Amino acid sequence: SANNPWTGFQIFLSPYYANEVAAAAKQITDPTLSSKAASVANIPTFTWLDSVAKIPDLGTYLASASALGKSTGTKQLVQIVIYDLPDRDCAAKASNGEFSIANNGQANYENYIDQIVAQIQQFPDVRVVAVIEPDSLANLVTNLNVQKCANAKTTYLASVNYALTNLAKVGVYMYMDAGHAGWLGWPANLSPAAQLFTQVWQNAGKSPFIKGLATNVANYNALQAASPDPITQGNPNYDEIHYINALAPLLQQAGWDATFIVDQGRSGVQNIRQQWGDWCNIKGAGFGTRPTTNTGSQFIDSIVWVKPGGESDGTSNSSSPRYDSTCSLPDAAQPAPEAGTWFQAYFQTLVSAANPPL
Ligand SMILES: OC[C@@H]1[C@@H](O[C@@H]2O[C@H](CO)[C@@H](O)[C@H](O)[C@H]2O)[C@H](O)[C@@H](O)c2nccn21
Repeated sequence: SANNPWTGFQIFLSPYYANEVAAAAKQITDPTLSSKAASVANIPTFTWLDSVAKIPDLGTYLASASALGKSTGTKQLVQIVIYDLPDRDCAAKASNGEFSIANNGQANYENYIDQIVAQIQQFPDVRVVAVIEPDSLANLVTNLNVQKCANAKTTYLASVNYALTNLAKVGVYMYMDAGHAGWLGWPANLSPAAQLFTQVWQNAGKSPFIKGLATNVANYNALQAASPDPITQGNPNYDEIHYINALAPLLQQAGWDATFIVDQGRSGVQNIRQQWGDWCNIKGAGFGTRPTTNTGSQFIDSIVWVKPGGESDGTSNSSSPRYDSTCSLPDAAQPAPEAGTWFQAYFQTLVSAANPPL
């Protein structure tokens, strides 16, 4: 499209990830691996607003970015993830969150959005790009036989709509989560997905700040695979570029010339899964292609790092109420801590296995 949100801006580096990375690096014993690990803090990532507790820090990021831009002659861009739906993670347990549909969840979510909007409104000289609710709308394509997802459908749609409609009022550039090639990229899922995303876009008023979709968030697929990963058998869309090439024209035909961003933060190492659905702390992953607007596709505004490598996908402790057995598979690194918390050995492997090398 004409307007790529990243062009003309410097990305504000996540202080949250920088603090995790600095602490992680100083414990890595080899001087060279440690210096490579420390350098990860200079790679732009998305910072997740996975609870109301993260909102005050958003305010600090915006104010720090504003001052950094003034100090360096630049316009700054802050990258955030909106990730606090009620009944969050309807198809599994590892990422269940603080709000529930049964306890005023939609209303609580509105207030979460209102607090975020109130921060963003105070810093108009900082641009914000937001990924909207990973692992939400994609469940309403394929997972409606999951009763928790079926019962969450109206709330997910209403809450995502509230986020889109009200973040647009403060000029936030938005990419809605859209799963990955092995989820919505199956040919038969493309049209239902396009129909849903178009309905969501319509309900939110077709705002131009709603730029498009984010794919591969927290996943491990290639953008452009050298050869199909054997987990992809049966699906001609074996990587993210095939998925996006197939979905984007459907959105165009439906009236929305959407563009895309693609997570590659844990995509450096391919062919490390037994089943494509495997997702939890996949063993041996490496940091992938660095964020860039040189994407190789008309449809893709940026390669990005959305899931911050080193933060766990889920606990492997079967006593936890957030335990998903996907996290004890032979392709899951174990033992692993609760989703979102730091997993030091996994981070060190991501550094060691980075491709391209750090
Ligand atoms: O992608 C959204 C979440 C994600 O955890 C989420 O990661 C975020 C970034 O580290 C954290 O802020 C969250 O606390 C955590 O729940 C998992 O990494 C992924 O495997 C998954 N599967 C279902 C939900 N989720």
